[PDB]
Amino acid sequence: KHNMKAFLDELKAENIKKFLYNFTQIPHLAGTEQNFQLAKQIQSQWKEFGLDSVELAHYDVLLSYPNKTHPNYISIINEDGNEIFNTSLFEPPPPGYENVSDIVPPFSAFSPQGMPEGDLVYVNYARTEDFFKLERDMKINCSGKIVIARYGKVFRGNKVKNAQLAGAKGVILYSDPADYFAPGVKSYPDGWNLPGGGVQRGNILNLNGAGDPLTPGYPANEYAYRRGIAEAVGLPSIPVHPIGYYDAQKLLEKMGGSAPPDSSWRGSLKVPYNVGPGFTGNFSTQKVKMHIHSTNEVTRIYNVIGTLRGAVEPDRYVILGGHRDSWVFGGIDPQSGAAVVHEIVRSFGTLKKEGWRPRRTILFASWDAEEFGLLGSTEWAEENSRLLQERGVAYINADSSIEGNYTLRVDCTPLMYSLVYNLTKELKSPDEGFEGKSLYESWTKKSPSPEFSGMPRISKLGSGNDFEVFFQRLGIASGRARYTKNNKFSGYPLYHSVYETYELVEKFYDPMFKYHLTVAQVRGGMVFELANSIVLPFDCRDYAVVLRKYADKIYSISMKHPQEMKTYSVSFDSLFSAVKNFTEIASKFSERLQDFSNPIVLRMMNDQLMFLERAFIDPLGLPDRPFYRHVIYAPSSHNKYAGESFPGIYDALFDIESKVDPSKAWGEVKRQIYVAAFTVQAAAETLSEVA
Amino acid sequence: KHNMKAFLDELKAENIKKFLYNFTQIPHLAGTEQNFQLAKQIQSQWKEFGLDSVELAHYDVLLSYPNKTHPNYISIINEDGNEIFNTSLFEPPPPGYENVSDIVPPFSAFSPQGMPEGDLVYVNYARTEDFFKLERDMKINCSGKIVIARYGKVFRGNKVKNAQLAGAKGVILYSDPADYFAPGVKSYPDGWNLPGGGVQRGNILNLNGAGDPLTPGYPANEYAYRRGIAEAVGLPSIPVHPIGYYDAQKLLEKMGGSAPPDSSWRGSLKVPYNVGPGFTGNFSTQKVKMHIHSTNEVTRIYNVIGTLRGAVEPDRYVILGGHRDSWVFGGIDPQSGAAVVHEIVRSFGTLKKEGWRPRRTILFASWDAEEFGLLGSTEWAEENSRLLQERGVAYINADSSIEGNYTLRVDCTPLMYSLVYNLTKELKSPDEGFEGKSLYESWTKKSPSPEFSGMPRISKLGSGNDFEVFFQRLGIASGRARYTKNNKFSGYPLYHSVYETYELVEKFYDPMFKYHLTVAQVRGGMVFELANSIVLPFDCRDYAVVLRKYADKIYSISMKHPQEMKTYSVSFDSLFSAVKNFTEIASKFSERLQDFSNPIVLRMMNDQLMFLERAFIDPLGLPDRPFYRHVIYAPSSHNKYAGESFPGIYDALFDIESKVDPSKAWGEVKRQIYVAAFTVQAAAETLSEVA
Ligand SMILES: *[C@@H]1O[C@H](CO)[C@@H](O[C@@H]2O[C@H](CO)[C@@H](O[C@@H]3O[C@H](CO)[C@@H](O)[C@H](O[C@H]4O[C@H](CO)[C@@H](O)[C@H](O)[C@@H]4O)[C@@H]3O)[C@H](O)[C@H]2NC(C)=O)[C@H](O)[C@H]1NC(C)=O
Ligand SMILES: *[C@@H]1O[C@H](CO)[C@@H](O[C@@H]2O[C@H](CO)[C@@H](O[C@@H]3O[C@H](CO)[C@@H](O)[C@H](O[C@H]4O[C@H](CO)[C@@H](O)[C@H](O)[C@@H]4O)[C@@H]3O)[C@H](O)[C@H]2NC(C)=O)[C@H](O)[C@H]1NC(C)=O
Ligand SMILES: *[C@@H]1O[C@H](CO)[C@@H](O[C@@H]2O[C@H](CO)[C@@H](O)[C@H](O)[C@H]2NC(C)=O)[C@H](O)[C@H]1NC(C)=O
Ligand SMILES: *[C@@H]1O[C@H](CO)[C@@H](O[C@@H]2O[C@H](CO)[C@@H](O)[C@H](O)[C@H]2NC(C)=O)[C@H](O)[C@H]1NC(C)=O
Ligand SMILES: *[C@@H]1O[C@H](CO)[C@@H](O[C@@H]2O[C@H](CO)[C@@H](O)[C@H](O)[C@H]2NC(C)=O)[C@H](O)[C@H]1NC(C)=O
Ligand SMILES: *[C@@H]1O[C@H](CO)[C@@H](O[C@@H]2O[C@H](CO)[C@@H](O)[C@H](O)[C@H]2NC(C)=O)[C@H](O)[C@H]1NC(C)=O
Ligand SMILES: *[C@@H]1O[C@H](CO)[C@@H](O[C@@H]2O[C@H](CO)[C@@H](O)[C@H](O)[C@H]2NC(C)=O)[C@H](O)[C@H]1NC(C)=O
Ligand SMILES: *[C@@H]1O[C@H](CO)[C@@H](O[C@@H]2O[C@H](CO)[C@@H](O)[C@H](O)[C@H]2NC(C)=O)[C@H](O)[C@H]1NC(C)=O
Ligand SMILES: *[C@@H]1O[C@H](CO)[C@@H](O)[C@H](O)[C@H]1NC(C)=O
Ligand SMILES: *[C@@H]1O[C@H](CO)[C@@H](O)[C@H](O)[C@H]1NC(C)=O
Ligand SMILES: *[C@@H]1O[C@H](CO)[C@@H](O)[C@H](O)[C@H]1NC(C)=O
Ligand SMILES: *[C@@H]1O[C@H](CO)[C@@H](O)[C@H](O)[C@H]1NC(C)=O
Ligand SMILES: *[C@@H]1O[C@H](CO)[C@@H](O)[C@H](O)[C@H]1NC(C)=O
Ligand SMILES: *[C@@H]1O[C@H](CO)[C@@H](O)[C@H](O)[C@H]1NC(C)=O
Ligand SMILES: N[C@@H](CCC(=O)O)C(=O)O
Ligand SMILES: N[C@@H](CCC(=O)O)C(=O)O
Ligand SMILES: N[C@@H](CC(=O)O)C(=O)O
Ligand SMILES: N[C@@H](CC(=O)O)C(=O)O
Ligand SMILES: [Ca+2]
Ligand SMILES: [Ca+2]
Ligand SMILES: [Cl-]
Ligand SMILES: [Cl-]
Ligand SMILES: [Zn+2]
Ligand SMILES: [Zn+2]
Ligand SMILES: [Zn+2]
Ligand SMILES: [Zn+2]
Repeated sequence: KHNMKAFLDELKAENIKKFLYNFTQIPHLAGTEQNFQLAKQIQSQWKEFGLDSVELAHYDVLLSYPNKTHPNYISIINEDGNEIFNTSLFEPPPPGYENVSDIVPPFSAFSPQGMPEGDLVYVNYARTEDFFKLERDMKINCSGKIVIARYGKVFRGNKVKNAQLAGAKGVILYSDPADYFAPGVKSYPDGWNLPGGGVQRGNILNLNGAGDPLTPGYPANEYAYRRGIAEAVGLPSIPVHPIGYYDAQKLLEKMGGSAPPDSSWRGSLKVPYNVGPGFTGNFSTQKVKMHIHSTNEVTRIYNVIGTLRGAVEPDRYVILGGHRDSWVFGGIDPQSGAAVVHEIVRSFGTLKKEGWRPRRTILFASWDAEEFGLLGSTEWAEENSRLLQERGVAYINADSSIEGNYTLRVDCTPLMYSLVYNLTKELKSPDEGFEGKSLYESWTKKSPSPEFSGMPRISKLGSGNDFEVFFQRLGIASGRARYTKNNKFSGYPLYHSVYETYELVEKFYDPMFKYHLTVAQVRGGMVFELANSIVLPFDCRDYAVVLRKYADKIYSISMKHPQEMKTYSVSFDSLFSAVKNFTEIASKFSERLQDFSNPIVLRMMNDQLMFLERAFIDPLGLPDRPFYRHVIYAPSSHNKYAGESFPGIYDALFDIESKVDPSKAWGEVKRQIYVAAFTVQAAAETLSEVA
Repeated sequence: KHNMKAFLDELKAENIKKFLYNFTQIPHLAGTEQNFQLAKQIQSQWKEFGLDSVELAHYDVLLSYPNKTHPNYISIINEDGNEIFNTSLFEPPPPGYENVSDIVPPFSAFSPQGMPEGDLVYVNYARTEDFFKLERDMKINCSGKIVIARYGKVFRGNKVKNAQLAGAKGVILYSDPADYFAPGVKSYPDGWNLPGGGVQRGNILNLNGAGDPLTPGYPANEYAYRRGIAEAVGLPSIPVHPIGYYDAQKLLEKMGGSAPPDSSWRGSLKVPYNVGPGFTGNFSTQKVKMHIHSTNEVTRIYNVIGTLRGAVEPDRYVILGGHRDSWVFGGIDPQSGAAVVHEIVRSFGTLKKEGWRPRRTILFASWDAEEFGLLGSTEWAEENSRLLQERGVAYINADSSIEGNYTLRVDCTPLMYSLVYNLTKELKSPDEGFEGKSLYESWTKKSPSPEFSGMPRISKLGSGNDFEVFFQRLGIASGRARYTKNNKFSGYPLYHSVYETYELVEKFYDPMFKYHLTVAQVRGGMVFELANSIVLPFDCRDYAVVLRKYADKIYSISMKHPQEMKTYSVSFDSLFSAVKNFTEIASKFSERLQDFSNPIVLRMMNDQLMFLERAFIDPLGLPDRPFYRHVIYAPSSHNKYAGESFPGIYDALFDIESKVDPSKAWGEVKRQIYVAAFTVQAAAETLSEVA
């Protein structure tokens, strides 16, 4: 038989291991020749594997690189202007790679150039609340200071935005052992911890879903009109650079001014974690100087796009997509994901060679430049937006398959919950102590749902990966799944470091490649069901259940201000009414879905299921974020990695007691309630009888 | 048989006559009780006629009415402040209607209140070019003047916008005999001409597709959040009032200052048509004073929505829609259209009673508040946008069926050209001298295509009627057809006057109701084909042909500035490339459409045809006009009634030699070329093989 079991059984841990090794021997930085060569290799193999067509789709997008002959670094400078301490020019390369060329040194992609000199202020994680605590409670002024922040908790682009708005003249990002060194585990290469010389690379843009900073709305094709740099989307206005904890300790140890306000501000280094500004008495005349000479340049990038044409509904697309570009070797990020995609393609191709095709078309993508702002997936979706609009069933992401070895981690639309519960019940758990048990059992035991007793936890989709354009801009049902640790937004210790290698994975994360195999079964299984099930495997009732939970939650936030709700007549009745109607109508649609040989009614009904995620899109977008159009979900305005529910109302209520004109502020809360109630009702009505 | 011939044969001139009489005995002004009663009558009869469901969809929208106890008028005032001449408080009512109550006096809907006093300047038609001629050539300054303009040539809202931007402190609109009095025909009631006391009503908004000024983007439902009046969309900032030519003559006769610049500025009254400012010597101290006390108020409006469920594709919608609200009796506008819709419903219902259903669902609409800004159609489409998005096959408009008795007038998407040529070849001409000939023959003879030798003329869709939201915002293939005169944007003489009655139509326009019947056959026939043809009756090749014509035209406009095109490297090569590709791909799609028993391929192909108009929508909209999203067509920025092709490039090039920063201006031309080439290519690719 050619069924899901046939598909699943053909996947091999040994193949994923071979592919990972193959993808991680040299760096594959976006816009470099080596990453163009890997793209051509993948294109060739996907053809070999049996796909109907495999093309490269290229774009010319803004990237950012250090200057090879003028290196980035930070100094402590004395009053004579002598640089008495300098941060490292590169990470000590790992054993056996000390002669690899073209390892990009640590840098913050898209930093402007500058050489600012000033006094340090330590801002903890540089979160919105950390800056509130500094300015409002401690009365510390960041204007014209160099801010030093530890990595972790939120997307680093939000840190930089926050520092900029606090008036900082530069930002130093560092990895604190508190966040990147697990107690009792050894540093790379003897364990999976971050050494003192390790540094996390990463872009610091605030693109809000725009894609290439120069071409928002349109693909960066060969005739594209580009904004000038001054009008580019999402570039930081102050220099930024990351460092490791050996260098950070040297910068923090001399810090004076005010004590940290509490223990949540102290990391694990042997320093007081004084907030500053500036150094204690003896060193009060010393300053910190940054030297940043990185350049932004328009650079060609290449996506590989593989097609397996559907036998029955070739105009319905199930997409499996993940990126290929890496900061250095990409041992976990992304090649642990890409190796799984490669094996999934191989298995689907094996079935195809025996005469099978999926019912719907499957598209497979190897995205470029994800590390520089989701650029490859976003440009391709801008180019193909009308096709995706009208034909996109689902998008399944495929970055890193592992970030730990503890249990499954799934983020997806409520429309895919039942598909995921059902599939994981049919898969074997790879976990020690659960041999003979289902993945559903071990996942549910290790990651219990807090909201829904007895179920495993499934999180909201945020952003910070390639599903963003498909889900938040276009409204195509999306999901992702990976193995994870027991710090959820911080990354694993070696994240975006030179030390993230094949050996890291083979020695410390997944020696038998059983977690990679489990994740290939989950991702590949989801794609298989989505592409082959006669009725799309979406349960609208799961959306009704979460909508009620999110409505309760947003109402509860507003109800912290009962006087204002009274004064301005702020009612959530419309939103609860719309959610009630969505519940009722979804329940009736489910009955019809059970109760209909008629392919028009079937496809009519499958169209209603497909367009249900689409119904949550508002073509006007969210306030000042035109590329975030989903009304139920958006990346949090304070942390791109986290999803926020009813984001328009949430941002309207955020810090509302601080707004100078409460009448206007509460008016805008009421506007967002109306938009949310309307969109929920309109989405519900897509499920009503069509005539 | 139940075929188109059965449908067509059931339509009766005698029925349309009875319905017109029924719809025109009392005024049906939007937001009044009488128009709510007509809505309920129509709802009842559509049910009686056999539709599956008929509902009222209501909205609470901003309307505008004169103050019943404080009437609008204009004076000439002497230096003592004595009002020595006053304009009329009402039109002399027509014979037999002198005791009808609730005839709204002439007024400009949505004028603000005010009593401005000042000197007159005569601005011809108040077109963009008339103001260029005044300010640039004649050096006349409208700042703080009261402008008097004749009606005609462009939408009156554009006149008012133009006067406002010229700094006028008020606008007087009048009907000149040159534009509203046909030589050798008698005044109402003895002929169809405008009497000296007649006045054209009409709104003066600049909504740019927004709908209700208070709720742009969202339906004005019972929980809607409304903008405050200061932030409302499209309201004029200066008072405006219309008058007839007896009153206009009194205002113009004393005008001094400069002579008219040429004969195109002179109407037919016995006055010099001096441009002013102010009156000649003896009267130099006299001034004009307006008194406007109209109020804007949120008022309930009601659409009637009738459904005839499709037998095979109930989730595909063909819409026949036209308005019901009128300024006074609506003898032509709209009830000549509504009476035709009513008979079309009756005929479709007759077939339904015998067991027939159309293949696709037909929706029938009686829109409210069209006269106040397309409010009823626009709110309903905002409410139902997701359904319309994904299911809307076509919209056929149905305002006035006649505006003359000479020949057919058709405006539609190129996708409907072939449908219209084919249908008109199968219909009998109602024209004297063409008995026994087809409507195609008489139409082609009387209205030859200028662009396409041997074909009849088909015009672009502009706006100023209820198809606007469906076509320019949502991208649903649209069309309209009516009988017309041999002045195309000016209106017929009695347009929006009290004199537009049943008797006007029965006595002077269409005594035998044969033109109404021909138009019922064209509109009803188009709906029938669209709702019943197995393959959607759209020919993508006709789009390819017009796209080339529009590309040539826009390139030719740019080529008036060859030095700048050289200096700024302005190339249209991308747009011509995209049009060439669209031509090639459309030709190949047509072949496949000919060459495929498979309903999935059929519906796959019908979806490609349906979504082809949709592919021209840009979700970012046109510059500062977010509700005009179609990239090929938009209402002209200088005349809402006229369609403009490649509007984004056209507006970028318009008056470009006057821009202060040519580098920036030509940059924006290049941007619009890129947007246009991209959208044309993307539309083409919706017709490629889907996988
Ligand atoms: C969830 O679904 C239900 C449908 O089951 C839907 O109920 C609808 O609610 C609206 C608004 O509350 C009702 O609107 C009424 O409609 C009648 C005409 O049918 C009007 O006469 C009413 O207006 C009068 O009363 C108003 C309210 O006090 C006054 O402000 C107004 O000026 C009038 O005097 C009113 O408009 C509608 O009838 C129902 N439909 C039903 C019950 O079938 C509900 O709106 C849906 N929720 C959302 C968020 O969409
Ligand atoms: C209409 O349809 C045709 C397809 O038939 C389509 O042709 C495409 O044109 C583009 C842009 O002109 C071609 O792009 C080239 O692609 C190759 C890789 O395949 C690149 O190597 C080329 O780039 C080099 O040369 C450039 C131009 O001088 C340099 O600027 C650049 O830096 C590189 O050195 C170039 O990108 C594409 O291959 C074709 N596809 C074909 C012929 O099949 C055309 O674009 C369509 N029109 C529109 C408006 O979309
Ligand atoms: C990764 O695997 C690929 C695919 O086998 C290897 O590329 C092949 O290399 C051989 C030997 O040089 C060539 O003959 C083939 O043409 C290549 N096939 C391709 C590119 O599809 C590649 O060398 C491996 N890389 C590493 C680092 O092991
Ligand atoms: C930090 O790096 C800087 C730059 O290389 C070093 O300063 C340079 O030292 C040389 C030789 O002493 C001088 O000729 C240059 O003028 C210096 N450049 C600048 C910008 O100061 C510095 O010595 C290094 N500091 C440490 C402690 O290693
Ligand atoms: C997940 O599995 C459940 C249990 O098998 C599926 O629910 C059943 O679906 C069939 C077919 O429609 C019904 O006859 C049963 O009554 C359902 N049982 C229930 C609801 O308890 C469910 O459809 C699956 N989810 C998917 C496929 O998305
Ligand atoms: C227009 O025609 C309608 C439909 O026949 C007339 O309305 C009917 O009036 C009769 C007699 O008063 C009532 O018994 C019916 O209930 C009405 N039917 C409806 C409203 O569907 C209406 O009077 C006619 N109007 C004019 C001005 O002739
Ligand atoms: C134009 O209309 C105005 C308003 O009705 C007339 O002016 C009024 O005349 C009466 C009696 O003479 C005065 O008591 C009012 O004070 C006047 N009102 C104003 C605002 O002036 C005027 O007479 C009319 N003019 C003509 C020529 O008919
Ligand atoms: C308008 O009528 C023409 C002529 O009958 C239609 O074109 C024919 O369509 C049939 C069916 O596809 C073909 O076999 C003929 O070869 C066509 N003749 C031509 C192109 O000259 C055309 O399809 C009709 N247009 C519609 C229905 O939109
Ligand atoms: C690298 O640095 C030097 C010194 O400023 C500069 O001249 C060279 O052009 C740089 N390379 C760039 C900016 O790409
Ligand atoms: C912080 O310092 C800057 C620059 O000296 C000053 O202009 C600004 O007002 C200060 N902000 C606060 C909140 O005190
Ligand atoms: C793998 O699992 C073991 C057992 O729980 C654990 O001790 C080890 O830390 C894990 N490795 C990683 C990288 O998480
Ligand atoms: C009509 O005019 C009078 C005089 O200003 C005013 O008091 C009354 O309220 C008006 N009606 C309105 C504004 O609706
Ligand atoms: C027209 O008159 C106004 C008001 O007196 C003046 O401010 C303005 O500059 C004038 N415009 C021109 C173009 O002369
Ligand atoms: C009707 O047609 C006749 C014949 O051409 C023409 O003289 C008359 O003006 C027409 N009536 C109207 C209202 O156009
Ligand atoms: N996944 C990359 C890029 C995320 C983004 O740019 O949104 C990172 O977190 O650094
Ligand atoms: N058809 C009406 C309204 C047009 C509009 O508001 O766009 C008129 O021309 O006056
Ligand atoms: N693993 C994180 C961080 C990254 O990919 O860079 C994510 O999914 O976005
Ligand atoms: N007959 C014109 C004017 C109007 O309807 O008011 C139109 O179609 O828009
Ligand atoms: Ca772009
Ligand atoms: Ca609205
Ligand atoms: Cl992922
Ligand atoms: Cl019309
Ligand atoms: Zn990644
Ligand atoms: Zn990454
Ligand atoms: Zn009308
Ligand atoms: Zn009208």
